[PDB]
Amino acid sequence: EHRVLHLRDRLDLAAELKLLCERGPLVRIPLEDGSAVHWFALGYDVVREVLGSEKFDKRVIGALPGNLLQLDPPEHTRLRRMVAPAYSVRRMQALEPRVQAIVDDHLDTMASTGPPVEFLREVAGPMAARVACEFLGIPLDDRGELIRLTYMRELAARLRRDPGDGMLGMVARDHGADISDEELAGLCAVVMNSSVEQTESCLAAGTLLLLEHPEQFALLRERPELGEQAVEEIVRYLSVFEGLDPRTATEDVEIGGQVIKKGEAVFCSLLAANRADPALDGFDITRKESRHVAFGHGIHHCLGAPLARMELRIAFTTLVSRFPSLRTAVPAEEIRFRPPSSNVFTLLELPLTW
Ligand code: HEM
Repeated sequence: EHRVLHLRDRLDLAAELKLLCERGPLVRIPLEDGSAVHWFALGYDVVREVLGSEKFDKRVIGALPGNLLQLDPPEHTRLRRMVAPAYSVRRMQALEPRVQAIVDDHLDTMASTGPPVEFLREVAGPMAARVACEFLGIPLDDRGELIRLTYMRELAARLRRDPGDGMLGMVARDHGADISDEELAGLCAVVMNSSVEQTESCLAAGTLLLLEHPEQFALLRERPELGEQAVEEIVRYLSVFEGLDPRTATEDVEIGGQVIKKGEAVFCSLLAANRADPALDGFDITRKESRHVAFGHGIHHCLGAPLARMELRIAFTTLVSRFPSLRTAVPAEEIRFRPPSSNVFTLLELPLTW
């Protein structure tokens, strides 16, 4: 439902979706059957206003333990507080060199296998999955099978008995009794499944985006210090996480000048908020600060953004440096993108040569 919020022209918005955004940053959508009233939050400020408000929950409208996205306060707060330290700046700094080496491992395989390569399946996917295992602290003997399968309750209970390194070891060590096997397995699942999906798509589609702007491909090679800026601009432009689960108002609340009634559901379009403003939409990695909501906002703000930002920075900076002659093996116009859907936005394959 609301398929219009996912209509794209390759990487850009479809004219049908652009026309919808012209109806204002907040659009009232009464269902034809009269069963409910829905809202589209299409603007940067409105999306942030909706997602920051405490007067919305994430009820199901007309469930896995450890899935933070399906919890509201106070239970959401309880679980997020236990896992949040795994993403501290000190955690990411200690992890960076090991992530760099994993990225280098996969670009080593790439340069040795020789061209061409299907970048999505053969590089981006394995890279994101391997970085995920390292962050989680998966034992090396389990990573091969854990990746192929994406068992979990079995893996979670065992690691919980003998806590090791990574996020799962930290949680089990500091909150052993407060988190169950199923909840710990759920934390690991979200990281290995949706998180990898979104990260691998940024790696692949982001590479294509850089290739379609060769002046910036080289610029990031000349000036690797733009990496952090480039990541923000890439996730903004891609918007692989296009739309969010509905937020239902728990009471009458005024948003963007209009009154959202209790019980009405609001659908935030990160795609539209990140891309609808033609002024300053061009892809430009020299932008020192991007206006985007690709990682969400509020209490549900992407808990893995620190890892995602670091992994993508390392991946893109090392890629342009080790493969300055990189190019699509087919005309970029022939790349296939997944048809509109609530699923993560991604291309179907990315054949590359160099
Ligand atoms: C390092 C890889 C990633 C990890 C570990 C990760 C972990 C999560 C977690 C734990 C949540 C739940 C937050 C909560 O409800 O409290 C989440 C939701 C989200 N993630 Fe991912 N994520 C990852 C890659 C991404 C990337 C690359 C993006 C950017 C497109 C992303 C955009 C989101 C957004 C926007 C939400 C919030 C959805 C909503 O508000 O309904 N994530 N992620």
